[PDB]
Amino acid sequence: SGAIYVGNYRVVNRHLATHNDWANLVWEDSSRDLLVSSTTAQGCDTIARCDCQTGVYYCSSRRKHYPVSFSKPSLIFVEASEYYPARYQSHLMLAVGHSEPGDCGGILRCQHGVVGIVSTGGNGLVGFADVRDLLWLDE
Ligand SMILES: COc1ccccc1[C@@H](OC)C(=O)N1CCC[C@H](C(N)=O)C1
Ligand SMILES: [Zn+2]
Repeated sequence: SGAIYVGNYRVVNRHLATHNDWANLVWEDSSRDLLVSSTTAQGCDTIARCDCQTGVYYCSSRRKHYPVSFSKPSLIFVEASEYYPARYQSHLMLAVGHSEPGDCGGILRCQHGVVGIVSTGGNGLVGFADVRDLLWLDE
């Protein structure tokens, strides 16, 4: 679990969004595993606007942060799960690192701010849904 809070928006994994997230829906994209809902309280986070390929992410299944080198956002095949059919997930960045069910929502950050959130795992890999292209989150 986990979310990004920026301005009057909350960014979560689409497959973990709550009834309240859906009742206050701003935008969602099943192909990216993202959903953004509106909030009344002002958010605590700032979004990176950069091309960094190194950063640090929080891994809840280890209660630790790990440094990673990750690929540029791209279209990557993801195996079927209880949440999605087998499909290509877009705007996804892969890295070598630990991730298991329960780790989705952990934040990936670089020196400029929030880059994205954990969205895929297994096989000693961790995949992050990029949010750096969502410029409207900042206004
Ligand atoms: C049960 O899923 C897993 C199985 C083995 C290892 C890892 C997972 C789980 O790692 C977080 C994962 O990758 N996904 C489940 C949730 C939806 C994710 C997606 N389609 O963006 C895919
Ligand atoms: Zn950066």
